[PDB]
Amino acid sequence: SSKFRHVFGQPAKADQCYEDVRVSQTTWDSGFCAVNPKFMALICEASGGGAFLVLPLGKTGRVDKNVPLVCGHTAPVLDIAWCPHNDNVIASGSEDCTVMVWEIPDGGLVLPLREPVITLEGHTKRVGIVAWHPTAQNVLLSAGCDNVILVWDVGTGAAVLTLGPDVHPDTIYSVDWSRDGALICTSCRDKRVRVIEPRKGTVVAEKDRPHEGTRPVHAVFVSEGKILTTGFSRMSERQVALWDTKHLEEPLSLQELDTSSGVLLPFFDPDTNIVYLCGKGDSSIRYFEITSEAPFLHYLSMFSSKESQRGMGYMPKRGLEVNKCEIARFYKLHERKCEPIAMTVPRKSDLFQEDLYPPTAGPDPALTAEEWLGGRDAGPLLISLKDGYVPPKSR
Repeated sequence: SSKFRHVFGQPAKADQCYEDVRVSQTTWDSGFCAVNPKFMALICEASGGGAFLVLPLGKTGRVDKNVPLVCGHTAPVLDIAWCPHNDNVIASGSEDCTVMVWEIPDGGLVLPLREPVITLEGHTKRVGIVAWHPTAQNVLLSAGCDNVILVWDVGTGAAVLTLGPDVHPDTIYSVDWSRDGALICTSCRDKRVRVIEPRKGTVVAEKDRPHEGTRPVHAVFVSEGKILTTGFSRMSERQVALWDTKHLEEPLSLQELDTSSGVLLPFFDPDTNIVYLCGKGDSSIRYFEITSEAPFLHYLSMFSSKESQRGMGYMPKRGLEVNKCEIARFYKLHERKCEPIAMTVPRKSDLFQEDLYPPTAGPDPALTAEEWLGGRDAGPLLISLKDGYVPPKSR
């Protein structure tokens, strides 16, 4: 058995969830919840603009109806993402066509936050994808319904790269940065998954029609030289496929799951080679392991529940209870509640479990924006999760 075969989900008790939250009812295939070691954020239902909630992680229990929110946007927020290099900075993309970057005080909001640090204006339609660069300071990608990808230097406010509708002629379903941020992987409604070096726009690999169905495909980078997709058969059977980007003629493995209409969002953990799959409308979270042993993609198990998810966040490693063998933590949105679900490896030790917790991508950038734009690549600067290792301060 995999060392991860008996990984299991454990929902937090009511006193450790966040209750009575006005979760956004907008129909959109993003997570709607973004969390980091300091804060939980989720997108709110707002009828006169855009808003999302940010709370210190410790502020569990019922949320006051008059809680201060992050506002500024003039139409519904579609996507939120925390900066991997600063636990106080979050970006939001909105139906108002802007991306706004916010700084959150330690201790959380005292008053509504209405003015962002910077507003990034350039999309001409709603912005439903934001993604921070994993290794280069201040670099942020957005993709809008104008089918344009912009890359921004948030330190200057400038749009520094543009991939136009000649690159993605139809809706962009997903964009993922590679481990070192030297590439992006995009999945498009024109049924092509592209691996692109975004500084020059070079398409270095492309898979035409990874799935036969008419519903969306999402794609992520996984272990080196490999990508994973979720999609549908012609008859709407949901599927997960693992691909070798050097040999895209057929997948390394294609696995049929069930028959739903819900889009499965993949979450890949490089530290364990586990991929989790969760879709809006489902009550379950499936997980697989990726190995170099054929058939390469291996099913592990599934977390089951009685409640359908309306969104899902995912805690960075620095937020996990390493001493309790927690290897992931999901933040599940359902109805008016945000519910943490620990993913745990059943072990019993007082010692730091090195095999479960290799050094992990840390909060200090490996490159400046200008260094990266000038063509330098670098993997993330790694840190130890062991008690006693103090993470770098954010810039």
